[PDB]
Amino acid sequence: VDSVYRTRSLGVAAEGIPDQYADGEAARVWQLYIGDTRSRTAEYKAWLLGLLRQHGCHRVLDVACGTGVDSIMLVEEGFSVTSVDASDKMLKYALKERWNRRKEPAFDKWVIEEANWLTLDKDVPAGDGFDAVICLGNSFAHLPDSKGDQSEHRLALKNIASMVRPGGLLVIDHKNYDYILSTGCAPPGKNIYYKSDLTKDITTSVLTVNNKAHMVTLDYTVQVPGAGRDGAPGFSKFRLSYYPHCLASFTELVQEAFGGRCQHSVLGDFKPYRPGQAYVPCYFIHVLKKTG
Amino acid sequence: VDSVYRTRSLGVAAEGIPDQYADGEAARVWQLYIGDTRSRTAEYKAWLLGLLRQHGCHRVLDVACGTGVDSIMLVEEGFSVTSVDASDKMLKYALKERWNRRKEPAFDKWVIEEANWLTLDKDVPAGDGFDAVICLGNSFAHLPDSKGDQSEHRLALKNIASMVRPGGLLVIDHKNYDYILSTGCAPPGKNIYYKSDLTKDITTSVLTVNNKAHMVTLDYTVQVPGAGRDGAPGFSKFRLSYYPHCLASFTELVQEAFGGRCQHSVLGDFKPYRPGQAYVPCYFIHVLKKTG
Repeated sequence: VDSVYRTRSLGVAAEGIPDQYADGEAARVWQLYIGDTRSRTAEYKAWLLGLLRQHGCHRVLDVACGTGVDSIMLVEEGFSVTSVDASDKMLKYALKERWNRRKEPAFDKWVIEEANWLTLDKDVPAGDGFDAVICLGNSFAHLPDSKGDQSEHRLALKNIASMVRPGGLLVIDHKNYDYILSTGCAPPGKNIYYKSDLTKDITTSVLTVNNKAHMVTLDYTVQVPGAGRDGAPGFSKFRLSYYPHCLASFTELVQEAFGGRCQHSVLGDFKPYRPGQAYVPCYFIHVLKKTG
Repeated sequence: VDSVYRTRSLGVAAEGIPDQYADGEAARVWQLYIGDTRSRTAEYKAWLLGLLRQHGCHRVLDVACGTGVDSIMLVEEGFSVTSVDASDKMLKYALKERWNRRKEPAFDKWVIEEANWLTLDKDVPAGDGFDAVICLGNSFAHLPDSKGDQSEHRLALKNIASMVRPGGLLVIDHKNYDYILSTGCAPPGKNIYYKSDLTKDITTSVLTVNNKAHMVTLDYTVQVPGAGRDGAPGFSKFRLSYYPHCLASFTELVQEAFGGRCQHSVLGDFKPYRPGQAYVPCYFIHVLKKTG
């Protein structure tokens, strides 16, 4: 036959040698990428803090921690936060931050942990619920639909919802895939959350299995500052995929997660959304309120 | 042609989803395996602590941190220690322990950083050197000879040595590859450090290139306690490779890293070594004292 011998198994680490793909060209630009979004937007900060304060939230759970840039702000703003994520490569940056400022009492009380949406109920002790559960940055769209039926989407949505205490809040969002799906393109640097100081080009690939949109793959071509010769920049790339969530479908899913027992409202970008409005938002934000 | 479309780039992470190979069957037995090595050996604790105290060492650098079991020992014993490693998947465990015990004065002062033997001098601020520099556990063997000439072994050995202040010590080991190379079989469960509680079989593969032993691959078949039916255990495997370092060759390599200006002495499983000796050591430990 034609066997294939491997030095070490995929997923195994060894002392003294960098992990498997921690050094590729793609991993390098990606790190530059995830660091280009920390400069929070004034609109964003004002909006989120106002919604939380207007509802008297103190206990909040960030279920899309990432590098922790959203949770750090809350921690600073005085909230009592527990941040979780399923990615270790991203958590690592958050853990680094908590250790550095471990001297500030608020950062000592910051709880960062590992968890999955699919098993959230068993990875995090809900207690009696969290005043507010957040999932911003279009992070829910990272979860693909392997089974064909959005069952996994529902299991995760149900798990996340269950972390909200009655009267509590769930602030979850998604990019406007209605526009991207009909347009076939995802505009670069439109983030309402963090002003990106990195230049990039985006190639959008949409995959339609039978007549159903199944995936939107984005190929980022990041211009890196001084990688060319005489100061000129270089250009490297990486790819990331998302599930194309449309407002109507999503609106249905998130409500079904609350058993219908909830108060739902969707924001345009940060301002109210009304169907047919002249304004085409880049992100749709759903703030739900566990009625029961 | 035949192009291949990937969901996301190799090395890139995404918020809500687990990293690339974090869940493979191999990464799950490997996790269990590295956890089965923490029960330090009284012989090991006694030998290492004595050698350190006897030489009046206080500032120690562990360049093969891993899960930090060697360093945790020193941190507890009162030493001033800084631990580095190039693996993020391993460091993750050391960082976790340091945080869980950050309330104990010693663990708060423990420095855990990322570094690579190849760039050691630029990743770690030597200052005026470390009293002792350790690289135990047969970890140097993890570094392969990619270029054919052991240039990378030499560059990593020179960068490490450079971290040893004059009058300082360097404690680095390697398995008896002489024995393994001749016997073609690496015995399982011969660890002089950390008795193991896990049962496992090992298939040894030696690759000789143009008559020069180039590498040793170990396929571990671990018996997992109760993954079978009625209490019955399961069997899973993973693989890890090493560079077969022979005593004579390594002895010349590690001395030249000090430019000859050193006091070399090799131990065989913590007790002195003399060729032809009836006792076949499982590990060869080299203790070098920086003379110049």
